[PDB]
Parts: sequence; structure tokens; C-alpha cells
Amino acid sequence: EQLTKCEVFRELKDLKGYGGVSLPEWVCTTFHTSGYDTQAIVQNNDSTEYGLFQINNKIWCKDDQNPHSSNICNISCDKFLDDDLTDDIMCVKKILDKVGINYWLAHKALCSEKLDQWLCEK
Ligand SMILES: [Ca+2]
Ligand SMILES: [K+]
Repeated sequence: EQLTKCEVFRELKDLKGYGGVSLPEWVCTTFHTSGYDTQAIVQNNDSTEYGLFQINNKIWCKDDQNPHSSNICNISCDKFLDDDLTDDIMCVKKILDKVGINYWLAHKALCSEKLDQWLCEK
């Protein structure tokens, strides 16, 4: 589904403060990672990134292109293409505990300033 700014804000609530990443940062970073599309798939050769968070199948989750992934998150990648972002968040929380916010490249380029464009009021 195609989510909006504030939908994302609501829905990423359990991520608020985890890793010292605020909700506004994540709204921005998700926007600039998947365009708020929960079914977004990016792939090459090679590797494929899945969902709101563009969680990859090289080390994070398993799929048919890389069934031999380390599968850190202990899950099928395609669980990251439905609307329940509960499992997506638990995996992002693991990406954060081991490689940090810079897995998401949009964070530093696009979401390191003008965080006022990413607020949801009331
Ligand atoms: Ca999911
Ligand atoms: K979109």
C-alpha cells in the first residue's frame, strides 16, 4: 500500500527513540528509501531490497534469489511486503543494533537537516 507522511509517523511509533533515531528522521528516511510504498522491491543482478525499509536479502532476510543469506532477521523477505509493519520494525531494530542508521543512505544525505518538513501534529 502506498502510505502517507502521517500514516508512517503513527505506524513507526515503536521506533520512536530506538537507536536515538526520532520519528521525524524515519519519516524522512522512509520517504527517501521506498517512497512510503510497502510493496517496493528494488533489485539487481544480485540482491533485492524489500518494503518500506528496503531490507535486503544479502544478510537480513531470505528469499528465492539468495536462499543462503545469513538471514539475521530470521525471516522471509516477503513478510516485508505486506501492510503489518510489526516484523519489518523488529528487523530494522536489528539493523540498528549491529550496523547503525547508515544502512539507510538517505539518512545522512536527505534527513540530517530540515526535520521540520517531517512533523505530524495532533
Ligand atoms: Ca511486514
Ligand atoms: K510512492
